Amino acid sequence: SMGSRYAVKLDTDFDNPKWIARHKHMFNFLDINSNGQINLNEMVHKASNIICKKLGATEEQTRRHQKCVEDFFGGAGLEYDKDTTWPEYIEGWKRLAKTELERHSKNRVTLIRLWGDALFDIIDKDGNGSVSLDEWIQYTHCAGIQQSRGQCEATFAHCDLDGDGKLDVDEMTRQHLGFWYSVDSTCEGLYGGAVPY
Ligand SMILES: O=C1N2C=C(c3ccc(O)cc3)N=C(Cc3ccccc3)C2=N[C@@]1(Cc1ccc(O)cc1)OO
Repeated sequence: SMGSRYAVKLDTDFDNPKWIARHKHMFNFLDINSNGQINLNEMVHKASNIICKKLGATEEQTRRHQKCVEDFFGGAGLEYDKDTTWPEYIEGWKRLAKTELERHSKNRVTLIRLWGDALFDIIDKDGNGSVSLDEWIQYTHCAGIQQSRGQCEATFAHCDLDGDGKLDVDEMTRQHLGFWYSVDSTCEGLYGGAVPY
C-alpha cells in the first residue's frame, strides 16, 4: 500500500478502539469454546496439528513453525498449561506490540517476521519468499482467519505485490507491524474486514 521503501510506524496507539477491536476479535476467535480464556497448548495444537499437517509441512518445518508460534504468543504472556483471560491478554499484547516495535527500531528481527518465514517456507511452493493468491487462500481458510475468497483478494489488492503478482514475506511483515502493533492508518483494510479495520 506504501511501496517497499516505506518506513514503519514505531509508536503505539493502544487506546485506539480499532487496535482493541482487532485483538478482541482474535481473542474471541481463538476462544473456541467461548469460556473467556485461552492457553498456549491450544495455539500450538492449531498451529501444528491442524495448519501444518493439512498444508503439507514436513516434521522439521512443523517444528520450526511451532517454535515461532510459542515465542509469538509467549511474548503476549500465554503459557502452556495455564489459562489467560481477556484483560490479561490485552495487557500482554500491549507488551508484545511494544517489544516488537522496539526490536524493529534496533534492526533486530521480530517474532512476527520469524513466524512469517517459517509459515512461508511451508505454504510458498515456489520457494522465493512469496505466496500466490491461491496459497494465501488455502492458509487463511485452513487457519480460519479469512473465510471467503473475496477477503483474500482484498488482502492482495491492499498489499504491494511483487513482479509476479505475489505477496512477499517482507511486505506482509511491514503490514503486520502496522496492523497488529502500531495502528498505522496505511495498513487499515489488510484482512479485507475478516479481522476488523
Ligand atoms: O499474522 C498471522 N496471524 C496472527 C494471529 C493473531 C492472533 C491473535 C491476535 O490477538 C493477533 C493476531 N493469528 C493467526 C492465526 C493463528 C492463530 C493461532 C495459531 C496459528 C495461527 C495468524 N495467522 C497469520 C500468520 C502469518 C504470520 C506472518 C506472516 O508474514 C504471514 C502470516 O496470518 O494471518
